[PDB]
Amino acid sequence: IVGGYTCGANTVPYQVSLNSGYHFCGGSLINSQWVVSAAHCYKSGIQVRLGEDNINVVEGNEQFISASKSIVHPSYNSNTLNNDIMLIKLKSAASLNSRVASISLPTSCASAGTQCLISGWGNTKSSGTSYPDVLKCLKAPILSDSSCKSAYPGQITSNMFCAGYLEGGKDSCQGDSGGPVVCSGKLQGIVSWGSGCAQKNKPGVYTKVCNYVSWIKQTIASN
Ligand SMILES: NC1=NCc2ccccc21
Ligand SMILES: [Ca+2]
Repeated sequence: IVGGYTCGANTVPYQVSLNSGYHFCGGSLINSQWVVSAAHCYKSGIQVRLGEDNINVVEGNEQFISASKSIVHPSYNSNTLNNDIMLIKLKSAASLNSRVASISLPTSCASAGTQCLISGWGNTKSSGTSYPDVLKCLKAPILSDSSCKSAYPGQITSNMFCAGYLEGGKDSCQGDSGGPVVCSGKLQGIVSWGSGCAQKNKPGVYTKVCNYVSWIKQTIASN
């Protein structure tokens, strides 16, 4: 997250870190046994880490649970990033509490202008690299479809939305992929892609979770 703020320990209780020896992506806990992330985060050997604040320190509220299975969306295209969503099942259910909690799926798609909370452990620099270790947060509005398409001609599908600031300075970044965009207490987006980080006229692009609620629910119900 570039241009954000330190969230505060365990203030984003649905935020998970995906670890394969190291943090490589975020995710969102949507029930005691399932995490939503980005399809481009897929790999084998995933451990889901819940209750994290500093991802390099065991502070006392963590739960580390290996994945039993991953399900990439059947229509994910890794070239276009269309349908950049996957589900990860935990081998055992997390113990839910005030610091490890699921985030509701949306009932409706959120509109341009709605404020959202974007969070992650990704790079905090638009030039160069620095990783923050504690969770960073950014409040940002959803942008209109027309301004998203104008920013990224030929690249925005009906399964994507932009959020952030056309002036730049505040955005998600590498290492935030797969993490949450929460608006009005519902998971509306997944951190997906952008051209650089926090650059002018290149806002962040997010998977449009409301298009996937039926797939998520049906997949969980049978897996
Ligand atoms: N918003 C983003 N700009 C670059 C990037 C990489 C990975 C995830 C999100 C972004
Ligand atoms: Ca920790």
